[PDB]
Amino acid sequence: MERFLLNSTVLLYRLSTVSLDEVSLDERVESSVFLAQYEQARSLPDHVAKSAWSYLVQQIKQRNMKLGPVAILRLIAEKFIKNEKGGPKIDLPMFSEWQTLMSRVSCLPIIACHQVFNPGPAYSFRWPLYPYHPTVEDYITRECLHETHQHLNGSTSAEECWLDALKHPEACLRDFEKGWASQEMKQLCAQIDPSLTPRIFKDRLQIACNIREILCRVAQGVELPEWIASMQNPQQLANSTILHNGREYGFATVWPIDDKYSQESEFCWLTGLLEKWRFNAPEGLERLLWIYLLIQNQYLTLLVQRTMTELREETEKSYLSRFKHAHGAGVYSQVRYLEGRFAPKSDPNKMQKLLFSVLRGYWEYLSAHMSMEWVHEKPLTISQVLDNLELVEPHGKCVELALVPHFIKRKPKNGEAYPHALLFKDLKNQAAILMDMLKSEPRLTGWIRGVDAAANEMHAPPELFCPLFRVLAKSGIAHFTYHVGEDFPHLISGIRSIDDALRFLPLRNGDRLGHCTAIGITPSIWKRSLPLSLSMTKETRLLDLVFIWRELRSHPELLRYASDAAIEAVRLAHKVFSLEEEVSITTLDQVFEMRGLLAESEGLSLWLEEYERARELVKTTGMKRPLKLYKQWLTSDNVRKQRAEYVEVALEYLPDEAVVALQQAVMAKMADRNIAIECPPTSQYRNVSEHHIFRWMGLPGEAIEGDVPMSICLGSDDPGIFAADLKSEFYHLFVVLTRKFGLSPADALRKVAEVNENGRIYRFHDV
Amino acid sequence: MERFLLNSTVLLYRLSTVSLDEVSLDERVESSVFLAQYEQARSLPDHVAKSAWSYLVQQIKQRNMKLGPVAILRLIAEKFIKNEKGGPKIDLPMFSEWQTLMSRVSCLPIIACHQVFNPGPASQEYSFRWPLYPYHPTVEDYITRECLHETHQHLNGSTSAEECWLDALKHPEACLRDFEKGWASQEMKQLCAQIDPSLTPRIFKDRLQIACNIREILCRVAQGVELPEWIASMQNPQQLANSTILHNGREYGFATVWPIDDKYSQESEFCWLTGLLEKWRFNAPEGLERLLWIYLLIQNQYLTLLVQRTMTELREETEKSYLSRFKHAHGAGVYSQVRYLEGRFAPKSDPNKMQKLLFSVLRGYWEYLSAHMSMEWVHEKPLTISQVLDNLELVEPHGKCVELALVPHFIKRKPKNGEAYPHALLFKDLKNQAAILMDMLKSEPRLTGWIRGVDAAANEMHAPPELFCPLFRVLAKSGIAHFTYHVGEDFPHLISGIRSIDDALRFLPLRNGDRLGHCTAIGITPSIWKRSLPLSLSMTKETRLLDLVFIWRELRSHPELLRYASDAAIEAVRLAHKVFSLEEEVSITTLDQVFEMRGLLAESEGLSLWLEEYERARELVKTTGMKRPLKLYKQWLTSDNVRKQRAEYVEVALEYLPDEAVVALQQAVMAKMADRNIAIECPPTSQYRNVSEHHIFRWMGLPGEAIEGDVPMSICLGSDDPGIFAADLKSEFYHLFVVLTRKFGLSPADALRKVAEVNENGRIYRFHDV
Ligand SMILES: [Zn+2]
Ligand SMILES: [Zn+2]
Repeated sequence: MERFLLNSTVLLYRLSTVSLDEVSLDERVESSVFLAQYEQARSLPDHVAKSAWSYLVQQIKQRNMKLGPVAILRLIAEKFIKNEKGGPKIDLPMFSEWQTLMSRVSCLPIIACHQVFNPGPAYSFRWPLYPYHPTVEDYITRECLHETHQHLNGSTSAEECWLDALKHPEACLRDFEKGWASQEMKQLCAQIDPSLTPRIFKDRLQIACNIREILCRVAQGVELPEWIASMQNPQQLANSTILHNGREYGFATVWPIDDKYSQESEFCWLTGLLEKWRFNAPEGLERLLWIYLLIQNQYLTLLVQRTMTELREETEKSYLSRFKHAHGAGVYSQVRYLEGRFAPKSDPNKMQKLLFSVLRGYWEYLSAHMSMEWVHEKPLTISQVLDNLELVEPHGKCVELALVPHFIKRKPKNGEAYPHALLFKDLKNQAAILMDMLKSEPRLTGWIRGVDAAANEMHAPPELFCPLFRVLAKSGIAHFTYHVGEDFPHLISGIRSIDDALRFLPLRNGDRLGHCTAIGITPSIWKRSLPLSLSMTKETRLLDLVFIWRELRSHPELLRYASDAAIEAVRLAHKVFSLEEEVSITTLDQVFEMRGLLAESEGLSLWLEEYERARELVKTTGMKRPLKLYKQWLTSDNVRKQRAEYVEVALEYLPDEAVVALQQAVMAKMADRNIAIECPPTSQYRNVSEHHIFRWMGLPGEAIEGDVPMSICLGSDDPGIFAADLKSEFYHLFVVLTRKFGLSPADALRKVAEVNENGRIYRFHDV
Repeated sequence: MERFLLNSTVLLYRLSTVSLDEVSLDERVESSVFLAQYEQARSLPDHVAKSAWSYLVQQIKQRNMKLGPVAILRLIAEKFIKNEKGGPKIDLPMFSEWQTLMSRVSCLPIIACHQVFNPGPASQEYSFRWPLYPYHPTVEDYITRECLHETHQHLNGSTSAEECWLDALKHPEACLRDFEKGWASQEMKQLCAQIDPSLTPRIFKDRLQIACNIREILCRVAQGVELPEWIASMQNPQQLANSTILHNGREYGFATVWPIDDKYSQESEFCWLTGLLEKWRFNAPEGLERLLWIYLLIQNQYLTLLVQRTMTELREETEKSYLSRFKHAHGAGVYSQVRYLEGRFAPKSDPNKMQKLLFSVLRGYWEYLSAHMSMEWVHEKPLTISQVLDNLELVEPHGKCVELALVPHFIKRKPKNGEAYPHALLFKDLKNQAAILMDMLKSEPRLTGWIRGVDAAANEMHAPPELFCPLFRVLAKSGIAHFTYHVGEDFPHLISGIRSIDDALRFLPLRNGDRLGHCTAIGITPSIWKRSLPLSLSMTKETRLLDLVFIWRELRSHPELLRYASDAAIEAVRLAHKVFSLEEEVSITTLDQVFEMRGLLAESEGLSLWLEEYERARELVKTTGMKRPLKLYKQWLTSDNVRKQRAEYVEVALEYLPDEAVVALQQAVMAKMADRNIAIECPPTSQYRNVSEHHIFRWMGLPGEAIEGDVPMSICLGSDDPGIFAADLKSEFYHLFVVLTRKFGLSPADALRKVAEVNENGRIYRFHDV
């Protein structure tokens, strides 16, 4: 119940609107807590919450504390954090609950409270907090961890974004406004905080900054400036100055550290504040701290559930911190092979800019861990940085960087020559910039290893990126990645998407796909709160039917489903194409195997190959009707409208057995082509023990009879947590395996280590 | 996605605040739909909702309809309702979804839309009937042959929540009075905030008035009467919050003439809605369609609030609500669908009010019987309970009509801040109510043939079963056969619920053939009981100590659970050490002795018909060896320190006992229940995603749901669904049949056998006079 006192819209609104001298707010903190719990965790049976709150008040009163941030943080810290061996650590039995808490609350206040009220032996702040197990620590020391999936909030944890926003409040406000005009965002803001708006966003950021300044004053114990008396209502802090009597006083003060917005500075200030408030605290200032914590947690929730603030990460600072953080606190790095994913810029200048920043941050990180003749002691250009980096040997002391540009897929627009024409364009320009960079500096092929296409699945199919990936392969880009199976209108649709990626993308031996959740999630736990009928687009429906037919043709036990899929596919094609003649499932298959062709090749230097790739097709005398049908599929306005049309499909359209058969067919294809799956920990899972990673790892009770191993790799990407790490996810998997599956530490370590080593085996780094 | 357009706080607020001539509200209906879906069904993965809404707009546009109540109702009706055999029915494959929908939307508009846009043969004059059932010849034949038996009907009075809407419209100021007197209560403020944040009594009143005014206006257009002139002044739905509209200087009332004498009846509502939809068959004015939308939204919001929850109930103290109850329990045929009906009512603390309620119930029953049999009735117009009983003595149990068995409640309330012993004032109020009941039974001995049972319902945690034992014993002697007591419904822990059921068994005077209640604690599995629960649950120290003692008692003899028994004993001794502030040593044996005396009346000897249990403690105080248990129990009852420690809270791990141990405790309680031949009334009800996970199937012994060491327990049926509008015993019977046939693969015959066994348990364990 402690999380609802640190993350609550109702509590924030109430505390920020009433005066600072109101006193006696217990009734209201309690009511707001129940509202927050109903809004967030609805399934609590309405009396467990009452009892938990009663126990919380009982603990506070017995320990002679007041309901407030200090007491809540103390309780959380005593319950989760200790001291063991080196620095604070989390209980092994409590790590899962700690992760769930981290999805709502920031860890820095809790660690400050632990350092104040239960310090270890007579610490530099480090996030996140890990558990301790000698087997896991020895394995990490010996083999190190390998990162293959880091693309969530840029590549930094959401917790430094709070301080970045406080540093650039007007950049953050600019981004929020430019994106609040977007519907997606209005809906998200309403779902988190109904009455948010950009104006209260700005006011909350300013209130947080002013509260931070005031509480820094009391943390240092400096004289409580006089204008504090005029401060009566927290809304007064929404502004850059306070008016006491005629005068306008600023909230700024002096800070010890040069960077006052750094997490070290935040930790120092919080530790000092809690040390001064060890025994008690003023009610008003404690409420100010409460409001600051609530604002921070609300901002982090909004951020995790989501260009410019990202542009501000285009210096050799965010990347240097990234590499220093991937490296542990020891001499030898915790992370050996790091894949760094960045959005490619449409401006050659901005692209050169981003890449110079990344490479120079990496070089500085290396210079802080090895001493050598660096040629250019102060590199200024990518060429100089590469001259520096050529001297670095893969000894294994530090991280080894492999850069992977993204490709963001956007939804098709109202009017274009063919679907995703403008998107394919923008991708073309980005790829052109990348290829010109690789040309003008061939050595950049040793650091740019891979083109990943992330973003929403439904916005662009895999077949759209095939020409781009082929051209990049020739421009010198080894290894390809493509997000598949993450979000799908239907499980069959996701499995079909993975199969299309396999049979259309130029994935070679050792390449990695992505999440591939559609072939890991079971049909049993995929339809748990879903409506009995799901609506999809006609194009996806037809492609799914064709895929079902293709995969269940040879299955003696599923021939009925294959035949029904064929019949439905022919029918749906009959309207989608407005065909008068008869089209068989065979010719439908022929039509849909040509999706990998470039649209503007021959049916609508390095690009020449796939400009003429269609000529072979148009040469084959028997490929008439597939060709004309595909041209209708691409250009015909009627066919495009019918493609965007929607149709309903039953949830049990195919039985669990048939869905598992399709999943296992895709599994077999993946194993045959030796394609790995980067699986980070992520809606339908109540508990982490239901995650499909365990099915893939082959745990008894989770693996299905006809499953095939698939070379799972690890990735540090948790959509809804603050301050996550590769070590954190490794420890989470270890804890789940040891406690929920009963595996011994050695067996659990073997299972997690196999995935981790898959990261190294299927790394994109230059050998 | 159609439910979010008929039940949505955001949509209601938006539609009721913007002007009636705004036009083009699709963007906003869509946004509000997504907000409503996030608030209600959060687990939809944020794109299934987008796609469903896109398909909905596609259907509306293709069928040339406008986004509005008419289109939504038409879609729902085509999707769920048909015509088969007699009247409209629901698909067998669609009945589960229809029930889930009924938890949010009222069925009357949908049935009106079905009757308008897809009527059955024009030979069966359709009279509106709720609820809509599926059709299966096996189930219908079974119902015709054996009839259905009701053993649990105490939820919203005893009527469906859907007639309460019209009752509120009939008595808006009674409903407003109740809402205000109860909005001062915290429980209620929290509930109102959780349903509609900015509800307040004032907007409650305004919404009721808006609904009434919209009903009047739409009745005018349903009859097609001249659209009175003041409609032009009506520009903003908030104008309808008031009893009159001001056009130019004048104040015009919204009332009009209605065909039927009772304009607030469900027949009148159905007629008006059918006429309105017939007139709007092809199109509708945007403003009036929005008024209908607002009316539907207000009705659904009110029903949601009502189902999730004295005076409006007092207004059910005439021989009308009970007559309708009996007519509804009786089907539309000559022979009643329901054979043995148990009627549960709250006993009044005023002898006048109690006589009043009972005369109303008995006279309603007599009128219902008079409408189905012709006989010499002695008093053609009974005025007193004696005359009604003279009438009813002539009725033979032929089986044509319902047979009534009345069961007074006993509402348990939380203990108050200061009293002699816990629940002293509650035990008092129960004492006065029981005294009134006994004086009634005296002054009319024939009332023992109609008052058969004293049930104690209400919240479990507010009063333990041991508090009602003296009351039940005294009532048993006053002539009250059969006893009932709600147990296992809500518990801080599963062990606590199982312990509560065991305490009810070993303390209440439950004889052979008695029924307990829900008893969910011994039906819900430990696997699906901890699914969204925190790893630590906090309880009171008294419950913790009693649970530890119960664990020890039940796992003493279990060779595989001796470790858990020993740990429970040790923890019990420890917790007793502070709770009692004891300096000496107290063993688990003497703790058991202390806690077996909870059935004693507090004010017997340690603090006419009551004489027996006033002296029941004398035997205890006579036993020379019962010293330390007695003094310890006296400390437990009176000591302020012990009472504060009892109210204290302590945390218990969710996996304090393994699933195996919890199942062992459940099966021990099962064996006790089977040995004492105590039945369980199980109505359909938080941790179940789908109905197939309900514990009724475990009790019925379905493969995959029953556990190895389970014991059959004589489950009876009850029509009590906490979160549905317009539910029935037939509806629940059909729901069980559908689940058994579709989700468990059982043939119609096997499913009918399984449901029929529970239904027949209702008759076997009936409280009716033989
Ligand atoms: Zn990803
Ligand atoms: Zn009940």
